[PDB]
Amino acid sequence: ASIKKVYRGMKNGAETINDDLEAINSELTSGGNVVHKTGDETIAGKKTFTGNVEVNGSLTLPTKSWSGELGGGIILSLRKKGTTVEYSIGGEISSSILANSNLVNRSVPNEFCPRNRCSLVGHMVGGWNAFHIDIPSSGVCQWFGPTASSGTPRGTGTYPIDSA
Amino acid sequence: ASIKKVYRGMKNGAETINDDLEAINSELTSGGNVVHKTGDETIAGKKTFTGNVEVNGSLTLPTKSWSGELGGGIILSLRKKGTTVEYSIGGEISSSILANSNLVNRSVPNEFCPRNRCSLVGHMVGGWNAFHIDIPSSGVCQWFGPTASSGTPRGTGTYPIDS
Amino acid sequence: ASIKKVYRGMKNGAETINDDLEAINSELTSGGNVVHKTGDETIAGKKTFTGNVEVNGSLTLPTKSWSGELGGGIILSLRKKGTTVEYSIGGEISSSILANSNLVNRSVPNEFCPRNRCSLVGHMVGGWNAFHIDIPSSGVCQWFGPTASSGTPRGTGTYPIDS
Amino acid sequence: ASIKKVYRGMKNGAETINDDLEAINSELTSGGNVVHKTGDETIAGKKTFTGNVEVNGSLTLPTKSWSGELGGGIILSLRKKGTTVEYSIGGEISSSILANSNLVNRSVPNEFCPRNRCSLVGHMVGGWNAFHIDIPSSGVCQWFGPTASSGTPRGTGTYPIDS
Amino acid sequence: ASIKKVYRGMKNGAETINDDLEAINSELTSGGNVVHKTGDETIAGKKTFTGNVEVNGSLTLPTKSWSGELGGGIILSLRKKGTTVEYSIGGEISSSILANSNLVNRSVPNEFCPRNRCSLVGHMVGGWNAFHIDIPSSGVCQWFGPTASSGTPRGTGTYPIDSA
Amino acid sequence: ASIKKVYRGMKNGAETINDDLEAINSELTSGGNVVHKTGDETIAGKKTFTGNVEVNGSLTLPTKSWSGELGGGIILSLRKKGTTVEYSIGGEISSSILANSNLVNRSVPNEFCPRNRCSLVGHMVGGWNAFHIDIPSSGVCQWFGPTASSGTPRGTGTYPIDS
Repeated sequence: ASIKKVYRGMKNGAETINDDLEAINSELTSGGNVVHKTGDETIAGKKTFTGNVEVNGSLTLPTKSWSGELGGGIILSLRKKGTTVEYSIGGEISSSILANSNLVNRSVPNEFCPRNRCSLVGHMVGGWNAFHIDIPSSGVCQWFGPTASSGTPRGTGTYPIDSA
Repeated sequence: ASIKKVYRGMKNGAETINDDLEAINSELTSGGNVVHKTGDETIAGKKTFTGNVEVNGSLTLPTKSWSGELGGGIILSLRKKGTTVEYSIGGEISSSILANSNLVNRSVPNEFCPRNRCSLVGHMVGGWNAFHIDIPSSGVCQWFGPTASSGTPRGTGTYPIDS
Repeated sequence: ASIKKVYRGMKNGAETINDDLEAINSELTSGGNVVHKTGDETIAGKKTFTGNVEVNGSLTLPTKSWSGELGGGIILSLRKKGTTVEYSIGGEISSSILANSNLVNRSVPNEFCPRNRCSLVGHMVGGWNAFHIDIPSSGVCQWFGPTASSGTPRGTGTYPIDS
Repeated sequence: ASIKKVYRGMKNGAETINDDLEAINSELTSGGNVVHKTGDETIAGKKTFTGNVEVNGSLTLPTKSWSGELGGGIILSLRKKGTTVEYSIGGEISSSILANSNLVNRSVPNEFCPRNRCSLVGHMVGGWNAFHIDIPSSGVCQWFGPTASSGTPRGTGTYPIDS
Repeated sequence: ASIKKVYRGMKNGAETINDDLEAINSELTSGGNVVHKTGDETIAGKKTFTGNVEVNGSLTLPTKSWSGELGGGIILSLRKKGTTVEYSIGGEISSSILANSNLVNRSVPNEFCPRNRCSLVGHMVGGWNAFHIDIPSSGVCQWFGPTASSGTPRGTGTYPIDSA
Repeated sequence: ASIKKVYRGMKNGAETINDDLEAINSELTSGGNVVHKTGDETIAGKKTFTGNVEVNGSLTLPTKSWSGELGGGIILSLRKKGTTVEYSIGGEISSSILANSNLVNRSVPNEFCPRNRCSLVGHMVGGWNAFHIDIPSSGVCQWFGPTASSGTPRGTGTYPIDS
């Protein structure tokens, strides 16, 4: 709060003191550079909460979305939320994909690439068939399942982006 | 803080200022309408943190639980935590469920229903058998695996609700 | 703020009031026991936010990492983040693991152990083979797949710790 | 210890002499700036031991851990302890790794980097095949096996951090 | 040091003051509970050195030795020193050792066991052949060479004893 | 500390008492024969630590370096640190090295020699070929690969100095 100096032999002393006290008390209820119990405010700086935090409303985190056909007709839908990326496998296998082969049609952007190699467990529509796609630090996904030419790939979950 | 007005020719002014300064200083340490570094306090309003937030304790978010048999002895345990719902597949298959057929025993409530169709990858006890159940915006879960009459379904993970 | 008492007939009164006001005003901008809109600060106590919280930076939660060979050559990488534990299946199956048998090489620590039984769905490299590992409150993992002696286990996701 | 001056014509001399003797004697058993034969203590400075140092409990040095996929599915796990790095090679070759090629997915961080080129000898599961991976001071690891597109590389050992 | 009280009107004051100064001064050179720059001394407690510790003499850590025939004629010799185990592979393969098989004559004792699987690379005399032997935390060693029924396995190195 | 005698009828007593207290108090902070929690100090004698010794700075042991051409173009580089020797194999095979033959250009000096035969496993650049070189206590190294007349031998690790 902007306050005036109080000194000996001051003209309008009581007036100055009152205005200084009112300016300080105004910041105790609303505005200024102080966080309040009421009202919509913006907070800057590294805040460390040693105690337990409870949220009754909604917690908003930075969000970024991406979708593309990795290779052979497999479309992966990604959605970043803080330090966790939510994956969604979809589409239909059009061309024959070899076992332990790289998907070169579309590469995963660097902002979605994890530090450690993550495995995305999926299921093939029709039978008891299972598959997993590995995401390296580079971005070139690999089909770790057997040689397949046709089928429906499905699978939704989460994978970490940070490790060490 | 509740403060008294200071004016020229005020009776007992020294006490008035002292009481006003003490009332303000009391709110600087505890209570009032300001958030303190010490003590348990309740905060209201939209708080936008532009900086980095670090929590050493426990984070609490709105929680709601649901459990019920989807169809043919397949019980799904759901728990919502803000924008992410945790799923758990349990039970044992009693009746015959057709391939690419809808489970009509009990539907998933709207508060647990995602915007887009989510696939829940699971594993059958005994063999290398795998299955996935799709959750549409309607609520009626669909078995996307092949025709089965017996087996133990298992699978635990997380699925998004917004997108 | 450290403030001095104001009384009637006070020697050097003007200075005392000014110093008290300046000390209070200093705490309104930086330091003290109050939380500010700017600067790196540490907050203690149970804080309840009734409104909507928005984070633009990074949210940090208590983190603990663990890695070890559960049994038969299967190495599980666990990383705790608040109330959710992130799992990662890796390694190579060296010795024969029986169907519905307990993994006795290394047990999951109690701090990573969930309240309920969680199924971690995985995939075997080379075929359409799937498997799930159950983790109880004790820590002794169970291989619920068929009797396997060789193969590459893979799988990454998240599982709840509380119920 | 904090002592008081003793001098001729001093007031309450015997008390001051006694208080000083007690203050000094206290530090011969615990605290102050002296290292003792009991107690948990932090010691600063360059301590040069010209004799025999015998550790019966534990000797704990600075430790740091790191793991990453170097390239081609090869995973290197590291633990720095003092002036030595403990390594473990794992994973499985996923794609063609050309003879004498740099592994270009992830480099070894500078804090784990050696002063000179370190040749880490390894073995491929299921045959008599050996290879090596060089860690240069830059941390850009290099494969010195022949061209390989599959297999399971292994090897545990150490390399030094200074020269 | 053991000292006597000094007080006003004390009998034999100068002597007591001197005796105390001497008792205290004695412990600045040897004995008592103080660590000195000379002498053989035993030190209890957690001693954290934040600076540079330079050892010119010897550094002696907890040591233990063990040797045993793991199986198939393969002999492993170990020496634990602190948090590290020094190993040496010897003997001669006497019988058929199947690829990826457990060596089931003798296991490594728990006190020599690592926290994680340790891959000990070795070489067979007289050719270009390499192998490895895994020591898991259980101590049941495993042969990762191919099937072998003869030859001389060798290899010296170290493995660690703990992990976070 | 160097102190002076105190006695009945002494000349300049208060001064001597004070000088003594100051001389003694001085050594509780620095110098004399006491080890302190600060400062660069040299410590003689057998120091046996029964508790946990934690080094946050550096731990420096006796070090010595050596390199030489063992024979046939094979160069061995060594660094002794305490009871451990760090090695690095280099050079290029220049001439025919017979299977199981002694490398007779230069031996490892006695101060770098082990108590027992040490088998140093290595790899040849560009193929899957491995070898080993034995360092006996005499320091006359022995090649345990087959007969070789060319190639690039590599391998970094350690061996111990006593048994």
